[PDB]
Amino acid sequence: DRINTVRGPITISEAGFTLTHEHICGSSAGFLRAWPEFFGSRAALVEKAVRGLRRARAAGVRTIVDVSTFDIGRDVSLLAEVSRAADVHIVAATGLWEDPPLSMRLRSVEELTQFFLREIQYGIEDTGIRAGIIKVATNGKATPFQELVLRAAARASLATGVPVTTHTLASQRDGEQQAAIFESEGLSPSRVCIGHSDDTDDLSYLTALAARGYLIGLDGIPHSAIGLEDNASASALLGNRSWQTRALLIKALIDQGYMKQILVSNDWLFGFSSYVTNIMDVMDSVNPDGMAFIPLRVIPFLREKGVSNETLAGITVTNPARFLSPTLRA
Amino acid sequence: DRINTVRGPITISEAGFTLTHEHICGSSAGFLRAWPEFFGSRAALVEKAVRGLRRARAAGVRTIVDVSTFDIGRDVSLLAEVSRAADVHIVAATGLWEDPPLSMRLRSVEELTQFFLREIQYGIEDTGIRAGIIKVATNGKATPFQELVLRAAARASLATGVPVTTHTLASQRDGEQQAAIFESEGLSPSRVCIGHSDDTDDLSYLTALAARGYLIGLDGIPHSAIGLEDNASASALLGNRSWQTRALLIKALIDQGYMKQILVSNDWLFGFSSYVTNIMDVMDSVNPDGMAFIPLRVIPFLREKGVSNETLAGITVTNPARFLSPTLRA
Ligand SMILES: CCC1(C)CCCCC1
Ligand SMILES: CCC1(C)CCCCC1
Ligand SMILES: OC1(O)C=CCC=C1
Ligand SMILES: OC1(O)C=CCC=C1
Ligand SMILES: [Zn+2]
Ligand SMILES: [Zn+2]
Ligand SMILES: [Zn+2]
Ligand SMILES: [Zn+2]
Repeated sequence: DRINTVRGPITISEAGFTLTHEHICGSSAGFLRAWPEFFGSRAALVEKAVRGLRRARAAGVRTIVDVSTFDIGRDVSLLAEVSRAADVHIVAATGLWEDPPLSMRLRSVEELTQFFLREIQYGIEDTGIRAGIIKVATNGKATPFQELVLRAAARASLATGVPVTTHTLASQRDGEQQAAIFESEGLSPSRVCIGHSDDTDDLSYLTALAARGYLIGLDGIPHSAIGLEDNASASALLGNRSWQTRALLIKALIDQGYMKQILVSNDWLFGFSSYVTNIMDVMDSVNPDGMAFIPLRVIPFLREKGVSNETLAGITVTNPARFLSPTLRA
Repeated sequence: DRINTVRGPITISEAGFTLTHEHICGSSAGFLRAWPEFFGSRAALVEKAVRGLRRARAAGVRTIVDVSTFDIGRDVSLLAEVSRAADVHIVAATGLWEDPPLSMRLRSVEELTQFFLREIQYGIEDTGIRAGIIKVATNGKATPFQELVLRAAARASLATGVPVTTHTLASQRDGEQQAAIFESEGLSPSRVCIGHSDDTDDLSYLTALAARGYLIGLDGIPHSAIGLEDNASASALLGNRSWQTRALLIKALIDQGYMKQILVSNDWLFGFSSYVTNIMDVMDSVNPDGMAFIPLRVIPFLREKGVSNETLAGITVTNPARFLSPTLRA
């Protein structure tokens, strides 16, 4: 009946329109503290994030789930500052992404479970802010350590009811192996979102996940390098499929009976240090709406394609609330 | 005429007996903040470090160089606390070790130079504490990013006079490639210590470095897994050569005319999270003297083998002061 945010517990009704996969800043552990000038300044990053979240709020967004883990350089004090200034709830994450340092990579499944439970049940470092979601990652076949991370995420979710959300290399159908590992630990698919699923057009893969009960994260809708002439790094990151192609996967899954299992987001950021320099400028030129892209551009697009207002409100309000509200079976 | 420590500038005379390659805690960026229970508690780690440094001080140590970089999880506030409580000077490091995160690995040589200069000239994150040494690393042939790190370290040293110290895989003769890269940037070998050089018995490699003017870091004297029955992880980390074999390399280089180029240390730690769990307990059982091993065991051993007190005072007092005092040519 309560979801943990960076400003404390909120009721399910208070979450409202929720973007389920976003980042204030995509970075690395300790990086913002040690080199704030990379972002201009910490204050410039804060100001940019507050302006972006205020524009998202004006477009109807009420909550974002920041799926930055320890190794994305999640700074919950930064999230709290931006959340207060913008009047947008922010749910923080535990888990591990694709860049864990040695002190994480050498840990056992039991040790990792203790760490994820610390961040859900006690607090993130000394802040008392508790995570409301567990983020994990693979890029193709899981490494041995990533198998431990997936298992520890399942154990933390089974103890607390907090859901799991994943990064995939969708072209390698990673959700299949992720699901197998989660289910081997006894985790309900209703507690799991297989993310970056809009990176693929393979309906057999997407429906195989949805048929088992997984939530499907169509979370990078504005990610596209179409019309970026000869930018190899942006093309590799964003892909060559249009935002319309990605958005039509929302309609595709609705038409197959999976409206209650779709989660939609932008996978946007206000700073981004874990990729090439100036990538944030390139991304902002592609999508000047930032996190407001979903309500301002995707929702009207889907309405014109015949999707109802009621169905889209279910996807953007009802589904995130059911996903985020702690439970063992949703 | 001044060396930066975690408590401010000290004179060259104040450095005294100096251990040139040590760690308060071998960790990862942000790890101690996010999971202090891994070490029991932060307070337990502090107490262990203070007791260890007090025993080292009683044995004659006056300064240690903590060569923990950003990616070793260097916490300069922790170093300052331990330094004040133990009455032992601590020099902090900038640079990058073998575990840089994506936000570092994607940077250019110019960006890395700015970061190293920030930590030498301005301060480490918001503390105002300035680094007195630059630490870099290879493990075999340098990766493309490690080549950039080595070049940026050379540029930072050329601008400031602060020396460079290295991690090597000594069996692969890494010092040869490190030297070639440093010299391509114009760095004087007198500003560089090639570390972990006691990991090898190859006198042709060691004398080739010393003949060019490099300082030779015989920095892991107590590291040995001899007498550890069937501990594969400790054997892989510590090696099967005795501490006496390592210590005799000090005499070997003295006998070849290189007494002024030898730097000696323990490469000890009080916490260690970047390796297998409980490694600190294994290491403490091998060497209960910790950082006091050099003065309590190595110095008397070398005296019995015929090395003079004057020569050993030159190695432990004069050489570190010449190395650490900022200059372009020492
Ligand atoms: C029948 C699928 C549906 C028209 C339901 C109402 C929202 C839009 C999709
Ligand atoms: C001649 C080498 C030397 C005996 C000099 C004094 C210190 C010990 C070594
Ligand atoms: O994996 C990601 O969602 C994280 C940050 C950026 C881009 C992609
Ligand atoms: O490379 C090292 O010196 C760092 C920490 C530990 C062990 C070795
Ligand atoms: Zn991702
Ligand atoms: Zn993301
Ligand atoms: Zn090393
Ligand atoms: Zn070391």
